Amino acid sequence: IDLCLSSEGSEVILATSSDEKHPPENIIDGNPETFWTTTGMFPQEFIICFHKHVRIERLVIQSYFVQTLKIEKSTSKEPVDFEQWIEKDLVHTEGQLQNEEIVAHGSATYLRFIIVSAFDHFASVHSVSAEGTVVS
Ligand SMILES: [Ca+2]
Ligand SMILES: [Sm+3]
Repeated sequence: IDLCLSSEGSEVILATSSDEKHPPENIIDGNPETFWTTTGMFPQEFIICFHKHVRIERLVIQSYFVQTLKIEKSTSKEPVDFEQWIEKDLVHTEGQLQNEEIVAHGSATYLRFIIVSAFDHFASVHSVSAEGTVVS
């Protein structure tokens, strides 16, 4: 949500899975029940392109079965030269989605989300939100 919303101009690109029933765009549509899901082996990933420069102060991720999540960021014109930012190990809760809040600051033009491992044969991402401001 927020900065990551497609309604704000952002877009999900270069996803490693493209299931017609669960497209990448589902990660940034502001709907908790639609999601992108993995279809192959790991690591799996996707990149969020802001199509502008932003300064992030908080990230919120809603997912399922994600075991280890790595978040990288770039400030380049193209999705290149990413640098490791956050590497989090999420917990699995029976019958519940994962809701993780990450308070960290960083400038970026793109964010790369890597599902390093999952608690099952697949993992899903319901939403990715970033709180912050756009820089001109
Ligand atoms: Ca969604
Ligand atoms: Sm670890």
